[PDB]
Amino acid sequence: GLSDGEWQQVLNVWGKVEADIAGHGQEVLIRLFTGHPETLEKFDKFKHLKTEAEMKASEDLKKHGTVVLTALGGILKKHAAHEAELKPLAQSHATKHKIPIKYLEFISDAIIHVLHSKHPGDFGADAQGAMTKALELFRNDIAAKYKELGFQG
Amino acid sequence: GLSDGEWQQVLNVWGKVEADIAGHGQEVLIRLFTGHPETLEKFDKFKHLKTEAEMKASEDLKKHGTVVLTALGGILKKHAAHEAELKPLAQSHATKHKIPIKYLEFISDAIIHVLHSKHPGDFGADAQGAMTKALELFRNDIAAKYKELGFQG
Ligand code: HEM
Ligand code: HEM
Ligand SMILES: [O]
Ligand SMILES: [O]
Ligand SMILES: [Zn+2]
Ligand SMILES: [Zn+2]
Ligand SMILES: [Zn+2]
Ligand SMILES: [Zn+2]
Ligand SMILES: [Zn+2]
Repeated sequence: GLSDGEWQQVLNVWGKVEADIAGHGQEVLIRLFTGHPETLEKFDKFKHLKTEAEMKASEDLKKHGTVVLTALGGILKKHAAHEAELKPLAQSHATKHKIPIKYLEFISDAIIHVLHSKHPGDFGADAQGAMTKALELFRNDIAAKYKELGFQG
Repeated sequence: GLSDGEWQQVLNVWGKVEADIAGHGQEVLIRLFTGHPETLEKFDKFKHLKTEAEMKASEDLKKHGTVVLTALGGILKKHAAHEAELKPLAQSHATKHKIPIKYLEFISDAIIHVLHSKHPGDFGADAQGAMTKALELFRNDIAAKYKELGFQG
């Protein structure tokens, strides 16, 4: 995994990419296509491009480069944001409050029953099934953080 | 995982929880503490509370319940948002263009070499190690979506 600090280094480095996204995008696809010519074969738009000079002159290659780095930036920002909520809760619950992972299942069951009780209009058998799965996914993600911090279970 | 429909049921339910004029956080913790007395022992603030009346009378238990539901809401929203940016890329790259994970590794290496080239001062061995790990995490998350769609690495 990455620490708090490492995710912030990644987002700071991505700040630099985003500052010249056109140039960064072009150079990434030129590097990909010159380093690994086989990757060209996936692209109807580009598979006939032979040289770095031909690639630097391609307006469509520059546009596609921007699209790739924009999408990757969005995915890394959302990954980092999830980790940023997750890690502090795992860290406090595992190292300070000393909560075993199994207790997260008990509070998950309690949250489901209180939602059902208080909001039955908003929370049917479908919503309850979906919420049960969502809280299991949450527990799996905290459990992964627990493992990194030296707790299994 | 959850379908797009299931995630929206969960996020819609959580919209209502966040709206709650009367916090149901207290009732969650009372239900947790009455069903699992072991969990009560982990709270220095509350482990002495014996009766539902003592629990219902606790100012700090009411406050803490709200804190729990706010944090869980935020973590589920960011989990859903990560899946939502991941899934469309996995969909197109797995089922239509059939991009192998090794080609995602090639573009990952290409991004690293362009960053090194353009930012020799701005991007040291630590920043490079952090970025290399972040792109591997991205590839692992896409690979997991590939598996769900029936496309191999
Ligand atoms: C960080 C890695 C990658 C990102 C973020 C990314 C992102 C995108 C995005 C946002 C699109 C446009 C929407 C779509 O059709 O799905 C796209 C299209 C495409 N990607 Fe990727 N991609 C990546 C890696 C790759 C690699 C390594 C290849 C091939 C070796 C590839 C081949 C394609 C192709 C063929 C298209 C369709 C292009 C067209 O419109 O003609 N992608 N990619
Ligand atoms: C959905 C599950 C949970 C969420 C979202 C959650 C959230 C929080 C938050 C936001 C805090 C305050 C900041 C912090 O120390 O991290 C906190 C504190 C705490 N949590 Fe949890 N928690 C959860 C489950 C549990 C469970 C199951 C236990 C115990 C059985 C527990 C015990 C504690 C304790 C002892 C504290 C310190 C309370 C204080 O004295 O102020 N948590 N929790
Ligand atoms: O791409
Ligand atoms: O908590
Ligand atoms: Zn991710
Ligand atoms: Zn409520
Ligand atoms: Zn309510
Ligand atoms: Zn119990
Ligand atoms: Zn998660």
